[PDB]
Amino acid sequence: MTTNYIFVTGGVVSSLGKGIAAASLAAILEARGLNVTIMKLDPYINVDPGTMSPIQHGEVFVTEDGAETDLDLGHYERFIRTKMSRRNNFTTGRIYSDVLRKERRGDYLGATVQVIPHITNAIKERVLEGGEGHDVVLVEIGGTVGDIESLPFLEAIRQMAVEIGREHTLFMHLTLVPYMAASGEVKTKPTQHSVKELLSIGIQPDILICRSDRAVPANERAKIALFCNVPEKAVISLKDVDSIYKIPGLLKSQGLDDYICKRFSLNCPEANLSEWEQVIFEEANPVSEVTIGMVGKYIELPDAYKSVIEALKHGGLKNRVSVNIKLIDSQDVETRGVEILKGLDAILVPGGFGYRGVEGMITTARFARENNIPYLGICLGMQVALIDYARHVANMENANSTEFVPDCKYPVVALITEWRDENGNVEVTMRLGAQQCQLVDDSLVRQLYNAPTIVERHRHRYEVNNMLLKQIEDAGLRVAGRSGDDQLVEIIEVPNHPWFVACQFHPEFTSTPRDGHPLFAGFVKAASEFQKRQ
Amino acid sequence: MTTNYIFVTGGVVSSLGKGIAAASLAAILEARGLNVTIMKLDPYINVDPGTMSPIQHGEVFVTEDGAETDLDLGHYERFIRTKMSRRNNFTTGRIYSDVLRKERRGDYLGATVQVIPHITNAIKERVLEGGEGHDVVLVEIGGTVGDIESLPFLEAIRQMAVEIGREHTLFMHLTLVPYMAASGEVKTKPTQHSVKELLSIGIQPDILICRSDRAVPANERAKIALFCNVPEKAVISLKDVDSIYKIPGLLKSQGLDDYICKRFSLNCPEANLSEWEQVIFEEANPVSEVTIGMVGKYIELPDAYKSVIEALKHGGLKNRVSVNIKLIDSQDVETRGVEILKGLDAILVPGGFGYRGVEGMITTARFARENNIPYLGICLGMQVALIDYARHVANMENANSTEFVPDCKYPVVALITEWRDENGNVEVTMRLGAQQCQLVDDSLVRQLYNAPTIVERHRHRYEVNNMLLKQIEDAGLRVAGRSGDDQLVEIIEVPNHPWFVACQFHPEFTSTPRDGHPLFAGFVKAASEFQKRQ
Amino acid sequence: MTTNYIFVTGGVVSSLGKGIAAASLAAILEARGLNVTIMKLDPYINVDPGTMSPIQHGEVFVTEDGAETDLDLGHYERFIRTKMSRRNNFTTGRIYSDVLRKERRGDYLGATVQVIPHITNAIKERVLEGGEGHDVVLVEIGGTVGDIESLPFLEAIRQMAVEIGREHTLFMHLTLVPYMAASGEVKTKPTQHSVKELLSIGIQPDILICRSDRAVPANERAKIALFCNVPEKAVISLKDVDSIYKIPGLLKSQGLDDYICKRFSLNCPEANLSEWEQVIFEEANPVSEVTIGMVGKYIELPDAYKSVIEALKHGGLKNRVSVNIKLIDSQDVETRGVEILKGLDAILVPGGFGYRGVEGMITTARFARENNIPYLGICLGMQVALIDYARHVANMENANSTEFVPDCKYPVVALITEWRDENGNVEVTMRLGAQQCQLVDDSLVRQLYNAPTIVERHRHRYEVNNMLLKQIEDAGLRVAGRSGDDQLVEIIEVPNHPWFVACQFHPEFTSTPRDGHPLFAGFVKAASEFQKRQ
Ligand SMILES: Nc1ccn([C@@H]2O[C@H](COP(=O)(O)OP(=O)(O)OP(=O)(O)O)[C@@H](O)[C@H]2O)c(=O)n1
Ligand SMILES: Nc1ccn([C@@H]2O[C@H](COP(=O)(O)OP(=O)(O)OP(=O)(O)O)[C@@H](O)[C@H]2O)c(=O)n1
Ligand SMILES: Nc1ccn([C@@H]2O[C@H](COP(=O)(O)OP(=O)(O)OP(=O)(O)O)[C@@H](O)[C@H]2O)c(=O)n1
Repeated sequence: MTTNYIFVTGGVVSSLGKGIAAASLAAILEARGLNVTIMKLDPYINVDPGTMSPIQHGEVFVTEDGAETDLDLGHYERFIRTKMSRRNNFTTGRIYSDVLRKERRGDYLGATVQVIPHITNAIKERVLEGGEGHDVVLVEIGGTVGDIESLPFLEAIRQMAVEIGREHTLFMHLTLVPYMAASGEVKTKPTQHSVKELLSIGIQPDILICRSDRAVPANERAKIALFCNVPEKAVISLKDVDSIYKIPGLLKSQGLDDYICKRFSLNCPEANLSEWEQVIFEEANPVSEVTIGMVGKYIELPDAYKSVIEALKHGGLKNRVSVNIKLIDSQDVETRGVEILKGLDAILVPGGFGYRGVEGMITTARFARENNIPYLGICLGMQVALIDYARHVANMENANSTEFVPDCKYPVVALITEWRDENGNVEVTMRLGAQQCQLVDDSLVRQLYNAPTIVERHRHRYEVNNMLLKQIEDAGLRVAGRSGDDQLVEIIEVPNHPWFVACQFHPEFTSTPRDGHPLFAGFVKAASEFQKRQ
Repeated sequence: MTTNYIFVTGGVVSSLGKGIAAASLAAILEARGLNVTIMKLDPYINVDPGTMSPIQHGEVFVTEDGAETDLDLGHYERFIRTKMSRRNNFTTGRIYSDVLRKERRGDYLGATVQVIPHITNAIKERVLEGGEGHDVVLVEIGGTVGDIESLPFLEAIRQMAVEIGREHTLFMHLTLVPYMAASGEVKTKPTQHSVKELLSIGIQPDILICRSDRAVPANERAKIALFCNVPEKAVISLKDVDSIYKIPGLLKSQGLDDYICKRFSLNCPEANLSEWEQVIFEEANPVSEVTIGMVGKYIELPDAYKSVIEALKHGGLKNRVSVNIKLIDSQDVETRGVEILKGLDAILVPGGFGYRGVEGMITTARFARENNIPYLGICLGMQVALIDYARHVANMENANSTEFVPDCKYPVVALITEWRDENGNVEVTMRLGAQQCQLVDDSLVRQLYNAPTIVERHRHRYEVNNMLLKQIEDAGLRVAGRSGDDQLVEIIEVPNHPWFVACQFHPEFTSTPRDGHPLFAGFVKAASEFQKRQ
Repeated sequence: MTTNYIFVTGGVVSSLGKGIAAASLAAILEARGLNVTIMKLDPYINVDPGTMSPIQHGEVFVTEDGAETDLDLGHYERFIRTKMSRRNNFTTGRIYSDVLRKERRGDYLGATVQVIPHITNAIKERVLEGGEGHDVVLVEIGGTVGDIESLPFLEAIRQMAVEIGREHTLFMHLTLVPYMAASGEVKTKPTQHSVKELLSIGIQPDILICRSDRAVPANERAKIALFCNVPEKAVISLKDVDSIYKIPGLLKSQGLDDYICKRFSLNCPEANLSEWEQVIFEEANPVSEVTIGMVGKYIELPDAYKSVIEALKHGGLKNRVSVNIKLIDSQDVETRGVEILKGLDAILVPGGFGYRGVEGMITTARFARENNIPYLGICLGMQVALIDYARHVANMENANSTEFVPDCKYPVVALITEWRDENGNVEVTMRLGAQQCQLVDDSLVRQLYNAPTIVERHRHRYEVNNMLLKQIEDAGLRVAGRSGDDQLVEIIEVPNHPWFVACQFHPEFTSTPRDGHPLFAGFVKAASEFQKRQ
């Protein structure tokens, strides 16, 4: 039980799919009974993605331990069963923060603190932390080799390879092998120049993963094998694919996992990818099609809703339904009205912060509730569902969240400390990561989850106001799930409706292609049943 | 006045179209009344392409002065009217041969001969020799920047830029800006890394020519401008095109020629590209279509017949005929028979050396003659036409070339020194470049060329045997052209045929898209007339 | 068994003593009973040093086979007993000449000839030719790593290391570790940057030879070991020394030969360096001192007479005489007179071509003969001795060489084809390498060499004119040695003189510190005897 490390780097361009490649390889190794994990080294200065805007860098992924991480850890958890934590993602900012803190504590004993060895040492320590207790650790190095931003990471993993040795370390380098119409051939020259940059900083690649818009032929792979001084079997073709679920099979068919198990002297049975083959089959053979509207305030970058989009796809797989995801700007509902929500088989309102576009989401929730269109609200999607029902059924004029209208008469959503009734009377911070939720008997979610308790992940400040809840309950709304000593509302259901569910937690973070998710499976099923009625 | 130099380099990949880009820019500058020339610096060790196989290198192009050169000089002569010579193309091989000859002789006076300064000095001397006496000299550096083979060339042109100054030198660097489906954007990172390699060898690019399979948008051009420290108008998009004739217009529309004229302080009128607009109009508006079979022994690389393929296209422009060029392996005629010559409106047998596939070409010549299918034979194409007629009409059994069957009874083709009749009685080396040919009255070619004398370019050793010619003439074959004191046969015609012409010279080398060529215009017209008769 | 290769490279500066280091290591390995050889790869374009001036390049060394080579092959033959040939030295010029000859001929079968693989293949072929049939082959790469001139050599030896493997190849890299008064320490940063340049071209050094003006301490060697990823015992201190004969001992004391034998799995006994210890003892314990004047025309670079200077030192070892070598410009004898030849215990006139300074050498030869000062003339030194005697004893007015005065009345020195007497009557090119010489009975050289025949090496065109010889013999000059069928004069002696010898051959090329040389031993002894008589 010596821990093995696969260092995953990228050359020529950034957008090679280093994360998907790492996750896909990890999936093959896990299917051989190996204990595998993945970690992402990000050369950005942000202490963590917590601050990074959804519009700029896509969704903030939440691990069970409540870490705010890169969306790549979503890819990792959708490919392997090993649970991600704070240890599986860190930035240059984190490393510099670590070292600056160690200096304050006096750990360096008045020594001059240097990129080598002190920054490189801090990097190695965090890689070992995240890696130890596993058979194989895949370490994705963000950036493009030759850029200055990743030089400390590359020096750190170079040192690790010398210490640990070539028996228990491999360098897997992704490269672009682009097609030129002029020559009717894919070109290895960019790979030649990228590998030279790698050699210049003291790294010899063991494995070349050749990215192209088509198969990289044996002739070109043999050319790369010779100039890199690696076996031809260590040069892998990874063409553009219509589904990332195919990549594990494509890598296995070229025997990449065999090469890795040989290099690390790992005796394990053949990879059983039957579950991945099933996912590919399901995706390729939908029985019917549905159009589901995702009404949010960050649609300008789809990666803002990465896990929600994948969760809707996984809902399709389990129902053998093709899901047409129509990304709708909630602000367009405010200006152009409810006419742009026509021709939808179901409506999803995802998570978000700030008031911009929220009134459009409240209108969207009302439209879905009144017209019996299947509805799933996530976090902000539950708030607007509660606000809708408060205003338009419970007759709480201008009911809102204190996040949006602090001095509103009916703050149906607010921080626990702000909880007040309509008369301003009172009783007597961000919730992050996994928490147990108690499901109410005879609720739809109790039926779908088939358990009295569930574990789902939070990323929110503002709660359902329990002081104004009973008046909304009396108006017909049903509490389907609660959590903690304060009995905070986790799930609500509108019962006089074919399928209307809204939750505080982020169910998209526990959805996988192989296992699906009870809420998303139920939601897409309801969408198909609605579509058949129309 | 002062001679200006544009050094044309390429990064990321070899196959950027550096020659086409240089030729297209030269076309714009010529259309502004400037005296422009182009030269090609090839990093190969071959003293010249004379030895290099067509299937390895593409066609050997022949200049008027009889130099054997890169096919790029064909691009140059098809875009500008400045005539190419030996001075417009040289290899590393030529430079080392020059320096070794100077050294072993004693020109260096017992000095140590070094890459710097002696190899770089030899390079600069040949660039000056080709350039001086022109307003603008475009110098294409073969290879990809970063490779070791072009480092001496790049050091040479770096020194020239220092000596001459930034007032009369520009660095124009072609780069690949490839599209990634993953990012949905073209990627500048390869340009970033390529420019870094240029800077490391002391070259700052003035102009970036951005190659891609689509337009490089203003936002990406703005990024390249900033990281290269060049004006935005010095960053040019050159997307993949269906027609190279459009490239002059594409570059002019982005003001590339304006920027160059400003940098070199050239006061000249706006480029009138009406001649190129006309070529584009002709090409886009064909009246009819033909299929012309090109039957040869080098079809595995189409660039083996680069100038012939372009000459057929030019023949189409002048007739408003779309030419579908079907490359047919002459060895397939030997094995599968004349079956594979079905559905052709005309047949062209191009040049070649060695006996492999020649019997297939003789069979092809016979097929075209007997079935009244328009035929054009070039060099070897004339040999197989003469052999066909000698064997199958003049009843000269197994008539051949001494190149193929040295001891044959009827050497109808042979070296002048080998000339013998069928009884072995006799009379009492490579022809290269332009030579006057005298056309015979009442010949098809005398009408087509509409002149008593023409100038065409040779690349051949083996002549028509004048000792056996009179017997072939008596059998009905006509001599249509002669040259020199030995009265060597240059053109033959089969009169009892709609269009049957074969020439010793290479007419494809004097064909241009603007001027066309009388022989190819006549050939494609005959192909159109045959197609209509069917 | 399997041939082992040690690739010897240099970084930071050129003048590291790569040749001396290679030769000194080879000496240790030979003293362990191994069959060892050395070869020099020069990045100069000169086909060979035959053209290169002595004042530019240093002496042209001549091997037994008559190859004109780098003076480093003199270092090699003075450290190991393995005889050098044409195979032990080649230039970039030779490689390009080889490849151009192969190309223009037709060995590459119409292929494109490229730096990689064709130039690198030609390099590897010549390394194999020189190396195969030896236990250990030391391959010295001329130039400084990072320079463009040696990139093909470094790529060639990189490929060899991959092909042969790390079991039978080592990279030994010389580096400068310079002392800074400011820091009071030697600096490893230049070694760091040099090794980075090696890594960028795909070479990992196995051994670091650290050059400095003092010992590189264990702490600095430990730093170099870590950043190069080599054992501490693979990092060697080679400080500046007063005697190159000490370097074998210095390297052995640090176990360099032990590390090499271990890496190559050579089981051989410990190096016995007693022969080198004896040379060091002799050198350190002289009994008397002499001043020997070397009067020539290339003294502006002492390396012009490298082997002659070493041969005089070896003459000192055998006699326990400390030799003070005073380099005197022969042109200063022409201007200032024989004043500048005062206080000399002996006079040596070495080889040379052209008339500049020759009259000064004739005056020098006369001075030594008339004043009974021991004289040794080598090649030109023999010519000026013959001319001196012809003019001033045999009364042949203005006697000269045809090289200097072609139409002179008494051409006592001339080409065999030019041989004429004073009346213009006649009888009815460069001699290179080892030739047998027959020594005459009762001659000084017959006693010194203690054999009737000797083998010495030539580099000359102009011979003693046998037509005018008998008259010079009658005047008292003695012929002491002859060669060949033409009975060419090899050695002359002035008998009425304590020690006056002059030879056509270059005896300095067969002198070694261990074996000495009979002629130089006799010369230095005569110098000592003259000094005592004063
Ligand atoms: N470090 C290197 C490696 C290769 N070459 C040169 O690269 C040329 C071949 O380049 P190219 O024609 O672009 O082909 P490939 O290297 O095969 O590249 P690609 O796969 O992109 O076609 C050869 O002449 C060789 O001398 C070089 O100069 N320096
Ligand atoms: N010499 C350089 C230049 C840039 N960067 C880094 O490159 C990153 C951006 O790279 P990428 O995301 O690939 O985008 P672009 O550079 O815009 O490249 P492309 O046009 O290919 O997307 C930045 O974080 C910057 O710190 C670097 O490390 N070293
Ligand atoms: N980028 C360069 C620059 C120079 N050279 C080579 O460097 C050699 C000269 O190096 P060297 O003898 O060390 O002399 P200098 O360069 O003058 O260095 P120094 O001042 O240290 O003596 C020349 O043959 C030249 O071809 C090279 O290969 N690449």
